[PDB]
Amino acid sequence: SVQIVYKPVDLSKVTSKCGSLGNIHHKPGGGQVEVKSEKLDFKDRVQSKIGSLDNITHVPGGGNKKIETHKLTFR
Amino acid sequence: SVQIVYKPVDLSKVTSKCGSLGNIHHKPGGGQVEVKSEKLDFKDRVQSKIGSLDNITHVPGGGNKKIETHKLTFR
Amino acid sequence: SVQIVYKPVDLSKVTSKCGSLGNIHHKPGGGQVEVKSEKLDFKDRVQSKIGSLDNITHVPGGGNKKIETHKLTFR
Amino acid sequence: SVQIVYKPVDLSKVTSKCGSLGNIHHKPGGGQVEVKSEKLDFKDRVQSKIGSLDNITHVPGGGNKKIETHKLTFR
Amino acid sequence: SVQIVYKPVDLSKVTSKCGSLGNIHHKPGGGQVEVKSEKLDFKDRVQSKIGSLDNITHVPGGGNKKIETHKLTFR
Amino acid sequence: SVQIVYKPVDLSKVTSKCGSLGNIHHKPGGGQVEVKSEKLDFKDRVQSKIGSLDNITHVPGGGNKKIETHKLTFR
Repeated sequence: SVQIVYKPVDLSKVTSKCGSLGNIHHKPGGGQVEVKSEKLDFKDRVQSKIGSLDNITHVPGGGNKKIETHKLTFR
Repeated sequence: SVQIVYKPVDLSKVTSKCGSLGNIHHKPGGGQVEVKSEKLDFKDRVQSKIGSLDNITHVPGGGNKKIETHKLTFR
Repeated sequence: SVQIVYKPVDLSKVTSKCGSLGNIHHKPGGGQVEVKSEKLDFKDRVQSKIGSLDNITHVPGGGNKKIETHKLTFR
Repeated sequence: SVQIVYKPVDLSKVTSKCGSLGNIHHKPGGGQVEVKSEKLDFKDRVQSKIGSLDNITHVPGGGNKKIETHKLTFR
Repeated sequence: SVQIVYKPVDLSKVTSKCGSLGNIHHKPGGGQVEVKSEKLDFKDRVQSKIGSLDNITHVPGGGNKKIETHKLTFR
Repeated sequence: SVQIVYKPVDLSKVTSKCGSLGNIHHKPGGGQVEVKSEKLDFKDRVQSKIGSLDNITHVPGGGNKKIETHKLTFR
């Protein structure tokens, strides 16, 4: 006679922690900002940010992938 | 006789934490901003952001994918 | 005789936390903003944002996907 | 006997394509213009054109002339 | 007997293509212009053009002249 | 007897292509221009052109001339 017991057990973690996590920003101070522009001429696309204390987080990553195959064949 | 017990157990975790999490911004102070523009000429698309204490979080990622296949074949 | 017990158990978790979560912004101060424009000329699309203390969260991601296939074949 | 068959055949084409024909001006951007004049002294005819985007077609020519003669003389 | 069969045939093409034909001006950007004039003195004809983008086609030529004499003299 | 068959056949093409034909001007950007004049004294005809991107096609020529004669004389 044949007895087969198939009991794989998984308690695993797959985890990603991406970007800005758990930071403290105590009294951050942006300076005075002045932009004075005269007689400029642009022939193509202009992309402009003018600011002070600009705080930015960008996260295209951090994606988790788990693939798990279980197979049993008898005869 | 043939006895087959198929009892795989999954208690696993797949997790993503993406962008800005648990951060503390105590009294952030954006500075004064001045933009003076004269006689400018633009011949294509202009994208402009003028600000002060501009806080931005962008997350195209963080997507989790889990695939799980279970198979049993007898004779 | 043949006895087949197919009792796979899933208690797993798939979770995404994307964007801005649990952050604290205590008394944020946007600075004064001044935009002065004279004789400007634009010949294509203009996209302009003028502000102060601009808080923005954008999440195109964070999507979870779970695929689970169970198969049993006898003779 | 005398037989004269005068059957000249004309299928000729005389064609002129003068000036601007079939041109494509996709999004032409004539820049900004400023003209400032002070204490100017003139004593004869003044001809002045001021603009930003001038498309001009002048065609004193392109004329077609077709002179033809068919003289048949008998004795 | 005398037999004359005068059957000259003309399928000729005379063509002129003069000036600007079939050109593609994709996004031509004439830059910004400024003209500042003070205390100038003139004593004969003044001819002036001020612009940024000009597209000028001038065609005094391109004319066509076909001259054709058919003559048959019998005795 | 006398038989005269006069069958000259003309399929000639006379073609002129003068000036600018089939050119592609992809994104030509004329630079910015400034003209400053003070106390100038003129005493004869003044001709002035000011611009940033001037496309000029001038065609006094390109004209076609086709002179032809078909003379048949019998006795």
